[PDB]
Formats: sequence, C-alpha cells, structure tokens
Amino acid sequence: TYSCHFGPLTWVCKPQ
Repeated sequence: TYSCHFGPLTWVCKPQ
C-alpha cells in the first residue's frame, strides 16, 4: 500500500 522503500538517496516512506 504505502511507498516505504529505499530510494532515491535515503529511505522515503509516504503512507499512501
């Protein structure tokens, strides 16, 4: 569901 991944530089975690 969420966009909780390693990238682009650091980790990014947007609760979609």
